[PDB]
Amino acid sequence: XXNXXYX
Ligand SMILES: *[C@@H]1O[C@H](CO)[C@@H](O)[C@H](O)[C@H]1O[C@H]1C[C@](C)(N)[C@H](O)[C@H](C)O1
Repeated sequence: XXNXXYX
């Protein structure tokens, strides 16, 4: 991970 979202 390390990214974000939310999906
Ligand atoms: C997502 O990242 C932001 C920026 O660093 C934080 O401020 C936030 O608390 C964080 O969201 C938490 C809560 C969430 C959305 N339910 C997920 O569990 C994420 C991984 O962590």
